Amino acid sequence: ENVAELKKSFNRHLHFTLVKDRNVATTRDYYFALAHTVRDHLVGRWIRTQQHYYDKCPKRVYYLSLEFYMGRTLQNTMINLGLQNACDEAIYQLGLDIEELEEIEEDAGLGNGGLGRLAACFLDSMATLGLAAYGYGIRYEYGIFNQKIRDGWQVEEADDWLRYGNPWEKSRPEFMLPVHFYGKVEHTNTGTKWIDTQVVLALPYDTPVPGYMNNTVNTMRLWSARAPNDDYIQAVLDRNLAENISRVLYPNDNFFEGKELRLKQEYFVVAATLQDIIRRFKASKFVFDAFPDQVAIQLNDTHPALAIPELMRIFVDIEKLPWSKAWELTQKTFAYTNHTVLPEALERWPVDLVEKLLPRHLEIIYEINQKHLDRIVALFPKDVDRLRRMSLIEEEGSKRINMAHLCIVGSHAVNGVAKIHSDIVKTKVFKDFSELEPDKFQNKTNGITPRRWLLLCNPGLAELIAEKIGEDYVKDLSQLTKLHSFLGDDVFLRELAKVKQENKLKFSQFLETEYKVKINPSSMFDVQVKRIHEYKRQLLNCLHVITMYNRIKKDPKKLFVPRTVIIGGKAAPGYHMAKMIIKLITSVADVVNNDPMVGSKLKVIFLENYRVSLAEKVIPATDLSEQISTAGTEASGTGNMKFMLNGALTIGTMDGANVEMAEEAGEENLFIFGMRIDDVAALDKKGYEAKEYYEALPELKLVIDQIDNGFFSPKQPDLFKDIINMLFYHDRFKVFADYEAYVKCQDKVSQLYMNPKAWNTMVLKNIAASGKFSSDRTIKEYAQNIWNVEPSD
Amino acid sequence: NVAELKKSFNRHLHFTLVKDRNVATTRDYYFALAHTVRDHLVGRWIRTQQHYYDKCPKRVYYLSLEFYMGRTLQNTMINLGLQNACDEAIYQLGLDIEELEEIEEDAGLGNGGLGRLAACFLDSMATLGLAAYGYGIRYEYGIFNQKIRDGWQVEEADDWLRYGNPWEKSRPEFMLPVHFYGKVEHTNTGTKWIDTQVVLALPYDTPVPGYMNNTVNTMRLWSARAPNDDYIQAVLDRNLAENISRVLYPNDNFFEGKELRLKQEYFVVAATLQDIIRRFKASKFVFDAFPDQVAIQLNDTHPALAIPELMRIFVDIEKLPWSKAWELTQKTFAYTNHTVLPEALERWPVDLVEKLLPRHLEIIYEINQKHLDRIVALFPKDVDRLRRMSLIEEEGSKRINMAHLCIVGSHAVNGVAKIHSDIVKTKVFKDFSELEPDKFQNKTNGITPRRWLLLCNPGLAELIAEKIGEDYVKDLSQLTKLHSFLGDDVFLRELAKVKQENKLKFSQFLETEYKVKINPSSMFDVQVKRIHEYKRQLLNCLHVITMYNRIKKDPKKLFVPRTVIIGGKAAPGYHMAKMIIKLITSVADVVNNDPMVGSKLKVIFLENYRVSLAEKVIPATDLSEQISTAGTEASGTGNMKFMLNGALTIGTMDGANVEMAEEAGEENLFIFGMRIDDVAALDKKGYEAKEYYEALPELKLVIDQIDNGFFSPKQPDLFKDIINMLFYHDRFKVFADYEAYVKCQDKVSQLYMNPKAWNTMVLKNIAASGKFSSDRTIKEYAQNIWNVEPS
Ligand SMILES: O=C(N[C@@H](Cc1ccccc1)C(=O)N1CC(C(=O)O)C1)c1cc2cc(Cl)ccc2[nH]1
Ligand SMILES: O=C(N[C@@H](Cc1ccccc1)C(=O)N1CC(C(=O)O)C1)c1cc2cc(Cl)ccc2[nH]1
Ligand SMILES: *Cc1c(COP(=O)(O)O)cnc(C)c1O
Ligand SMILES: *Cc1c(COP(=O)(O)O)cnc(C)c1O
Ligand SMILES: CC(=O)N[C@@H]1O[C@H](CO)[C@@H](O)[C@H](O)[C@H]1O
Ligand SMILES: CC(=O)N[C@@H]1O[C@H](CO)[C@@H](O)[C@H](O)[C@H]1O
Ligand SMILES: O=c1[nH]c(=O)c2[nH]c(=O)[nH]c2[nH]1
Ligand SMILES: O=c1[nH]c(=O)c2[nH]c(=O)[nH]c2[nH]1
Repeated sequence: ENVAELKKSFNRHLHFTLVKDRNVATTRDYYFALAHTVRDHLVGRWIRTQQHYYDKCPKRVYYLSLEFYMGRTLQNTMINLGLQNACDEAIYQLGLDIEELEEIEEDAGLGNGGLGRLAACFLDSMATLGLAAYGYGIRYEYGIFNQKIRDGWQVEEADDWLRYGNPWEKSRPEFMLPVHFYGKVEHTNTGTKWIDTQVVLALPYDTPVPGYMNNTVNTMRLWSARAPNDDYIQAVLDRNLAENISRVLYPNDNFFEGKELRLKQEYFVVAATLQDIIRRFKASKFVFDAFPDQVAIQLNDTHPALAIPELMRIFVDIEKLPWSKAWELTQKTFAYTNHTVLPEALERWPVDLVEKLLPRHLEIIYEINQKHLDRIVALFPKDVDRLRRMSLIEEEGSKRINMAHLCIVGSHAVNGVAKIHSDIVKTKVFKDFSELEPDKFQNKTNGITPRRWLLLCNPGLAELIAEKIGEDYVKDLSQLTKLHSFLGDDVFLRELAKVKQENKLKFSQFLETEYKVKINPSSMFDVQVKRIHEYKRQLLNCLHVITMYNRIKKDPKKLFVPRTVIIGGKAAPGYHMAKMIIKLITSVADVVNNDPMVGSKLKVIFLENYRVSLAEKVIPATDLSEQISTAGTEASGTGNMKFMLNGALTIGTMDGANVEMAEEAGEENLFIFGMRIDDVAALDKKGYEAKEYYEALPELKLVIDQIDNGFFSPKQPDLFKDIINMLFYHDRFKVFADYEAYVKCQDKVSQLYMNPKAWNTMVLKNIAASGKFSSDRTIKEYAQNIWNVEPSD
Repeated sequence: NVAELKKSFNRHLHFTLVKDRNVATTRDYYFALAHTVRDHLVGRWIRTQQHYYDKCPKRVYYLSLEFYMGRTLQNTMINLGLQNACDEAIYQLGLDIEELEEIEEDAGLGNGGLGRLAACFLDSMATLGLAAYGYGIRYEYGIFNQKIRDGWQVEEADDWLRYGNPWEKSRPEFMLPVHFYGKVEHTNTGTKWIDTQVVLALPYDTPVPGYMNNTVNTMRLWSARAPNDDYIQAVLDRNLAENISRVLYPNDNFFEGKELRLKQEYFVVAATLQDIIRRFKASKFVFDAFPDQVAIQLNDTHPALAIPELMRIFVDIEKLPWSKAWELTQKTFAYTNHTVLPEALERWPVDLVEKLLPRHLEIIYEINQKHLDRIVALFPKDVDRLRRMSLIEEEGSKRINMAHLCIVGSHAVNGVAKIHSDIVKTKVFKDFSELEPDKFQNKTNGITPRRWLLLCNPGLAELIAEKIGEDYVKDLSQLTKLHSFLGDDVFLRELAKVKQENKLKFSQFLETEYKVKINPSSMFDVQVKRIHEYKRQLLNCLHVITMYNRIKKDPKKLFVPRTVIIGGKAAPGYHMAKMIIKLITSVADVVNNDPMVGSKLKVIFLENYRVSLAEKVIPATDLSEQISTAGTEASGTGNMKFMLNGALTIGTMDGANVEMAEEAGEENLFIFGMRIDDVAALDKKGYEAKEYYEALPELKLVIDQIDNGFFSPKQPDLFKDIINMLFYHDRFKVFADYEAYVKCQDKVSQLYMNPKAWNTMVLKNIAASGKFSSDRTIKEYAQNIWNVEPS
């Protein structure tokens, strides 16, 4: 692992592994040679780590999720193994540029957004905390689509991420497992049998998860679907049908699409995972009574809800345990995390679909529900409507299964991902269940890993911090509070601002080479990157942008703090409003960026193909972080945390974790604005009439009229009709209701920005208070209050 | 040495497979050893390709839809001179070398002889140091794995890439786009093919090591990938473009005009020519010198589209004038004809080609117009000559005669054995050969002595080497030196011992798989090849039943016992072939369970015959059944394998059987039945199967038994379709050779009773098989068609 030896290993791989010499090698070949050179460093500790779990049998944690938004692996691995500086030197001596090799790697974009990225941060924190934890998901052949912008509109291109090979994954043939679908059920005198099923094989692929500087390397096991081997041509081609189960990730963020294929993916990952878990338990040097003391399975949202009735199926139908005992061990095994409260995102599978595909699971679900309601009928004999409300089944016409209800009764703990969120989940949405079981509902505020989101993406900052207070903060982020000691340290504030500046220059180079636009390197980088959603409101942001443009058009010489406004994110393919909003933004940017009067005063960029590796670039270069969801809509958020950690100030609503960010850093140190949760409720009751604000606010009217009259789309004056219509008559995210307070807030931001010392002092107060948001703290609370597992430091 | 090989093995097990000894699976050990051996290929492979770039010798491109490679581990260890050392390392590591080798999947990207010939050719060309490349398709599924259920063949997908193939190397930087459908636009800027669907071609290189010479050549196989410009359905529909290289069409000697198959043919052809042209432009070489640097061999008519594709490239893209382009095209291409069976002839319907490849149809018409215009000038009156020589067949359904396209587009056309080449030249393509005599040639097939001797039969190879040295491996003609042992009884017993060892080793195989108990004392009678009416395993079956009915009558007669093995795959849609298999499993059930017969005779249908199995059953064979109707087996190569391995041949004067007889002495082979002329006369006179049936009492019983349910009591008329074919539609004259065949078989048994005489004849066969080395075949191709030299 020294420089001379890394060059030798690199040359060795280029030769024997890539079959090339320095004359014919491609950049991809060099990336692969380096990837293998680094990968070899994981082996020893990966084998030892998994071997140690078997010998000492610590209770294991299984994080079951349909998503793992991993981003790239090369750099992350080098950093957690302490190999980056040496590799950087080696590659440089070989006459190459490691950063260029790094760009060849495809993101493992096996997720949509926060839910999937939370899982990824969790694996890093769990390996860093030394827990015997495993991530279980699906090895999608195609991840979240690559986004292109054509004529101002989003276009989707398949993310063929495995086309050239994934050196970071390991096929595990010996652990293949069969998964069953369809068929029929038989209640024989030897137990109930699920027969005449269609079989799809699940081949597992393991990816190492290195902890930060601790010799621990855990595993991420992703399952891939394969047709079993018992017109000939057509029969062989049809093998594709089974293989389509793990073909592509469903691209919806916070939205439920009840497609049968999605249901197939859900049972696929759940069946393979649990059978693999039980297999390992049975081989452990451990009857099943100890199962719950040896296994904890965390449900990442309701997507893997079928795991509950699958575990019961295994215990009852296979292991021959009596229902009562099976049920007991089941509840003690599962814990569920609720990640959302938007109606349209709720998973409610029609009973008929479940009956056809998973007949044995439907039966078990009905039983679960029966024992569920019988107990309620007991405690509350009269309340008939209570039974209707707590039922796992919704019989209102098209009968369907309420997966969240199934997760609640089958789990011993249910948690939200931010205080305000967990409160609403416990006291509103699931009141009937929490009153019945107080101690079941918990909170576990989200977090982000400071390796990827600090050390990796912003080395200049990580280094500056380390020089002031040491490196202990990497593994204990609450150590950042020591930074408070430097609030009056002028030289340190200058050093802090220089790091932001350099990040800004570096990213301005990315922008200019990727887009036409000329970037004012000194302007304020106002950023909003996240999935496109009406509730996240990049639309509100767009109104503010148009507002700023008009102010410039009117008073061209007024002292204006220059800005580069960046907005990026993917829209789900079938989400019409989301796609219209993107087109609006690109249209606005085209006018702004090409109007001679504004020039270098204001530049607008719709950041294309926002994904993990691109978040690592833009976040460190950000001055103002846009976290403006309508109060009550963002369960927690985590992008908000990344910006805080990287030196940006936040303009947002009192929503999700924005509330706890305010508590930690001091509310005066964030630009909070708009309606809070109570204001939204009150405005609801009264009835929200969008027209009022439009008529009542002149700057807003001009904006609205311009969008509506074709100012931003001359060739198609009515192009934005749907946006206008939704805004006046169907906006449940009250865009106009926060417009005023939002714009007033934005002006205060510009005011502060003119005061570099005041601005950087507040930045320091944010960075110094960001410690709570490390996923290491989130995982400690999960380990202690839910999984009952302990580290190894 | 051995210490370093063991060290690399442990290094690969650890870093490449992520395992230690107490957790490794047998498959990890195989992969670890494969990687250890593979590393030894790299230096020479890089050097060999670099050398071709540096000295720019003319390059040979063998374009085929099939490469029946089999397993690669052992073959690589042998050709690299590493087997003993690796055998030692694995032994010292406490592992079973044979167990690891059996883990490897056959790369079965071929149907039978056509695809195996390409593989043997790759090995010989690399061993002769020719700058040669193989170009084909990387099918996800090769020829299906065959199982027998209730006596019938059942097919399973050959998912050979499931666990990974260490022997292939993806070459991402050489991915190319291939076009389909679309339309032709005739502009003032020059005719363009527009609005096409695109499919990417990703090449994968597999190294081809020559035997002990530092040469490592390349076999480049193409895999179809969808390009990247309802969302979910759009992503799933990428499966459609990728279906082009999904599976090998399971037909041997049969034309199935499916569209997907036409797509595969254009795919390999389009990717291949573009890549070849790209390599020409990058070389240190206008195009005038293209044919002096490039030779492309068309393996049968399957890649015939390559002729109009090269023209399309030269003309539509490179803007060369038609005349110039056509001249270059003919000098580049050479066509190998592999069959004369009418059902095997590729004739694509014009409508299909126009829909999928409209610009190629226009080009084909043009080539045809210019072609017929020449014929009109040389024979003004001969109207029918134009009809017989046109690439187009206008009768009702217009279709393209791909064979004709290949002939007019090539400078050399060859068959694969004397008898066949003569038929192709003076009969099937008489109007063409008469116009250009020199164009048609012969190149008798061969098999590589590495895979088919040194590897599959180490015992025989060691015996031969002990007596005549090792020079024969690279110069098989040296086998004639074994004649010096014609009298030696010590050598003859040695020879018989080796055969015994193989029979014993293989017998152990047959019983762990089959219920039957083998008589080790018995003569191994083997017919392994694809199930075909023309190959006649049916005739063989008539003999087995004939033999059974003889034992039943005279249980006490002195009889040479036999283990009769017949094995082969039937094309899934080939009904007769499938009936024939059911007939054989049925007959075997009756014979194998009859108390009165017992160890006197046993029958086995060898399931899943394929390259790795062939390597086992061939060296254990005493009698090789090569009985196609005279004129139907263009050449055959299994005949040659058996000859090299110590088996005597019972066969017709067909394909290369004729030449085997010329080399070893007609009396040293058991030749029988009708010859090309006799079949010709019988056809003239008309064939009435009933006659031989009436005239031959042993035959009558055999048939009545089949037809009345003797071999299928549960379903008495099960073989009705077979009876109907033998009597009123048997164009391969099974009954007409029944009598001579049975008599011939009796003579085989006679000689078998005399061990010294039997092995004396084997020696004469092994000593005369030198001609059948693919190394001899390749040299002829090199000198007379491609105009290239070794190194
Ligand atoms: O596949 C080889 N190396 C591998 C190296 C590799 C492995 C994993 C990820 C990226 C690269 C290779 O090039 N790829 C695997 C990818 C795929 O599956 O498409 C691409 C290889 C080396 C080699 C050397 C010889 Cl001599 C013969 C065959 C060989 N294959
Ligand atoms: O895939 C790895 N090695 C390879 C080794 C290999 C390569 C080619 C054929 C067989 C085996 C592997 O196991 N396979 C490629 C096959 C496939 O395509 O499914 C199976 C590998 C090694 C490794 C080491 C670490 Cl630390 C992490 C991930 C890793 N993957
Ligand atoms: C962190 C992250 C998210 C979640 O961001 P929010 O602003 O909390 O919605 C989404 N996508 C990517 C690529 C991320 O890295
Ligand atoms: C050699 C070979 C053949 C060709 O056999 P013929 O008897 O010439 O048809 C067919 N299949 C396999 C697997 C072979 O090795
Ligand atoms: C269904 C879903 O994707 N929910 C998302 O989950 C992440 C992780 O908890 C939250 O931060 C975010 O606010 C929320 O929208
Ligand atoms: C079309 C086809 O598969 N033809 C086969 O080709 C091989 C290779 O030349 C011959 O040995 C054999 O007789 C013949 O049947
Ligand atoms: O197809 C959709 N995907 C979504 O993510 C979404 N969100 C929404 O409101 N509608 C839709 N539609
Ligand atoms: O599907 C078929 N494959 C063949 O190889 C063949 N041969 C034949 O005569 N008929 C058929 N059918």
